[PDB]
Amino acid sequence: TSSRALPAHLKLKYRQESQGTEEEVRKQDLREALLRAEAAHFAT
RNA sequence: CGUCAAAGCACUUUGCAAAAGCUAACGUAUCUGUUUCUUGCCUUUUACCAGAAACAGCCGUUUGUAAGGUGUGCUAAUUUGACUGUAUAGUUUUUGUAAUCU
Ligand SMILES: [Mg+2]
Repeated sequence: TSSRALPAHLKLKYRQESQGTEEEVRKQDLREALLRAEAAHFAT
């Protein structure tokens, strides 16, 4: 109907294996990782 | 060419589905549009300039399959596939050095 209403980007992208899917974040331990990263930045 | 098998066959209309897997012309051809950037010309918008990225559209192509049409056939025609396919008594196999007994 209009130029900007034409079909475009018909394929929705999903997070892949290494991009941080729900499974990987659920398996991961975010608390300890956050603590190590905070300590590492403090070290500088 | 031959044997066997199943399929009517040749041309054609329409529907449905698919088309890179091992780097490669579905198309030895070739247009347009949108978004986000960087540019050109620029008094403001459309229309624009010419490069990129990500997306789409249109003109076409191929294959499979389903249902039909035309012309010829089923008192045969053609097509597709498969095949460990050929002679021959005259020494290297299939027209017998056999029987005899031990
Ligand atoms: Mg004004």
